[PDB]
Amino acid sequence: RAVVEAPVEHAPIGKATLPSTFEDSTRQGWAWDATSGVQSALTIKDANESKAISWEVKYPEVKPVDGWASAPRIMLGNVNTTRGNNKYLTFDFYLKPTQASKGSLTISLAFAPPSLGFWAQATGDVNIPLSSLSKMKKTTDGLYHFQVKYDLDKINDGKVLTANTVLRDITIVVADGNSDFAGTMYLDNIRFE
Ligand SMILES: OC[C@H]1O[C@@H](O[C@H]2[C@H](O)[C@@H](O)[C@H](O)O[C@@H]2CO)[C@H](O)[C@@H](O)[C@@H]1O
Ligand SMILES: [Ca+2]
Repeated sequence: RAVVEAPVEHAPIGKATLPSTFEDSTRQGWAWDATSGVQSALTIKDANESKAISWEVKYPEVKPVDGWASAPRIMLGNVNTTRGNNKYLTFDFYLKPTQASKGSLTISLAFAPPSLGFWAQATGDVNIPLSSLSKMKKTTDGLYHFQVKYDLDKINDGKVLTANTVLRDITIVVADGNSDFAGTMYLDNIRFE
């Protein structure tokens, strides 16, 4: 299936680049998956004094049965990278809510390794409760700054990412955990470490 809307003015696509820093004012190869429930503009905005890819999302009040249906699902296609000697994949993730009071966001990471059926999903989904935010200190530009980490030795389905396993795509999903989130999201510094 494909989720479609009228042409949207994304920032230039650029070329797949890791670490993804967005400092060339392009998306450095990131784009929505054709199945992403969010297809609005991906632009390069400043977040916490660095350029970051960004989009807007307000999840539906009526929650879909399928937990990824309404989710931003962003992908770095055809990067053909490998983890090397890195234990983690990590990135800066920022929120600028106009509404956030209940439920949570559940952030998942996956890859598409041609040797592993084109899908390998990190086990360690990260949940951000929206009631936690009001007590969290914001950045000077009014964002909530998370550095999210995924242990690449914890993968579903007994699949193993070796140092040399080719990862053709990287996918990040920000799913709605029964939340009332509305606002802006940003990613920066997407890298293995
Ligand atoms: O439908 C949500 C569900 O998706 C699962 O991943 C799928 C993905 O949606 C599809 O694009 C891809 O081709 O295959 C994978 C694996 O079947 C995901 O594993 C679930 O955690 C998620 O709830
Ligand atoms: Ca940056």
